[PDB]
Amino acid sequence: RAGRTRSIGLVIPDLENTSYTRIANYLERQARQRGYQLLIACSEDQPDNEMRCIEHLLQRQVDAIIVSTSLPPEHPFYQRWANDPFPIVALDRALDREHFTSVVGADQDDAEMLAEELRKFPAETVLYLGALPELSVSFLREQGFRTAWKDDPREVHFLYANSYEREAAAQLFEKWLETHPMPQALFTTSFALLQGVMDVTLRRDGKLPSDLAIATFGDNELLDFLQCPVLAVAQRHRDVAERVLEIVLASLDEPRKPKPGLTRIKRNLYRRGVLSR
Amino acid sequence: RAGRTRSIGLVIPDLENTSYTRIANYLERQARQRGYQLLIACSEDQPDNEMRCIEHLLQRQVDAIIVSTSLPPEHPFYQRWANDPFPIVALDRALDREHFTSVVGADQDDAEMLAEELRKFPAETVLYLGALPELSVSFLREQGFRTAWKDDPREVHFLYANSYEREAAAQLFEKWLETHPMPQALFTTSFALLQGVMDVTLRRDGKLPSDLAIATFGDNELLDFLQCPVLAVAQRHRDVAERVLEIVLASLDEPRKPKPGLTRIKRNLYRRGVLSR
Ligand SMILES: [Mg+2]
Ligand SMILES: [Mg+2]
Repeated sequence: RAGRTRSIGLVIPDLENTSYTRIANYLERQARQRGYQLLIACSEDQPDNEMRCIEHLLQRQVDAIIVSTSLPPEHPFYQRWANDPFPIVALDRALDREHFTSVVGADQDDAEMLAEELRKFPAETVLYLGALPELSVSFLREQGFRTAWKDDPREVHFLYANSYEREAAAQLFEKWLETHPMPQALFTTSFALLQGVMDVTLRRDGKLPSDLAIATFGDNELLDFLQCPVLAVAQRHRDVAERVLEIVLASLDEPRKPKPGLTRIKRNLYRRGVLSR
Repeated sequence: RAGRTRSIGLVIPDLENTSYTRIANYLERQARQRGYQLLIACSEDQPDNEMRCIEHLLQRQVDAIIVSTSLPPEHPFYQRWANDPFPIVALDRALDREHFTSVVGADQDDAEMLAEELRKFPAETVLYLGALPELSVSFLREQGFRTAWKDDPREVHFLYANSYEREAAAQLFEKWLETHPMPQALFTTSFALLQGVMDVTLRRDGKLPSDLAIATFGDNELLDFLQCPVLAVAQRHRDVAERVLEIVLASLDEPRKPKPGLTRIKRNLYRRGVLSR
């Protein structure tokens, strides 16, 4: 009755993806310290499931909802709250810049940062293995890569898989090797795509060779088991969770609400492989 | 007022550990399908934090609490609900067998299963790298290993780290190699302990050699990047989540409550390395 539950909804695809769980982990920790209960609802990245998760959280009267939406930004479902005190804050994937605050990545800047450091290696063959070129995220990462290499004299091969997947990249990378030599510099826009070339580089060269510079999005601590140079960008998961919660709490308790639009948070570049020494 | 919130508390250390998040992921999915909201509270494995997480969930009137407790089983905190309709179901780590149902592992059976399959390799040097021998879990896994090797003629070296850690095993394994040769069969009770020997086997042999049979608890999909035989046991995370929720819902809605005590769920043995082919 015009009160609050001191609870926050969080709609994400699942509690499996390495990146979403890390942010949820810090989000839960920082919210409980502030006296808020997180109400996690997993959509499995399906639109119909997400919209039901939103309505169930509303039924439980959460004070706000943090959502990583599977819909287009101005899909009309979220426009229901376009001019509404109820705070809906987008995470990772953006809502309408006009009416919602979204904490998102800086994929173009991240890729230029990651590509530039890969350009430091003077390798002759360079491969850019990506996926789903028609997606805005794929384009931004490609635009960032090309910006770092606009004046580099080397030809860069661009190879796009049809899904951000392990086995998909594996068979794409093998047919590509029937026609070209193995690259001396590799650039993957997803760490799953890098797994795919491994199952080829294992099934072909037996080992994984050195004298090969890898740059990738995502990150594993098992990237340190690589004797070749490996560069990698990963989200500042706890900075992102902090910023999201700042926006939620500011929308709830403070007179001048946060302004709508995108707030981007850069990734950190980590030096794996022989680089770590 | 004698009703229900249709919500379940889940107190775990964090949403970071690979194993707890997987179970929470399936627990959330199966509970939302049944109309229950999960209220996750992370204790960071600290007793004072866990007891506060329990009281905050009680303040929010959850119908039941699933807890992976950091306390001893008959620590008197949970005895407050020893003869109480309110359901408290233990996960991973057990509560008092007399008053609570606990869904726990089968570490002794799992280790005998994992050790037996390692005994199939006829290697000469066998190393058992564990941690914290005074813990009941450590003892059970050692007892299971020794049961599979009671009549095997090979000497098994037993090497205990002082913490289930990556760098801790690394320096322990190096000093141990100043005195012994590198094993041809390896047995780790934690996948973090196996990382530790890697940072030695990388810093010493440069590569990671083959002709070496590894058996480990835990599991990674990046265990498939190993050209040596690697056996590994991991929890059936979704079976465990199913059983836990069955017990919670049976305690809440059905006349004859579930009986207290331990229900153990075996791990699955997965064949990684060259075995996967
Ligand atoms: Mg940086
Ligand atoms: Mg099995």
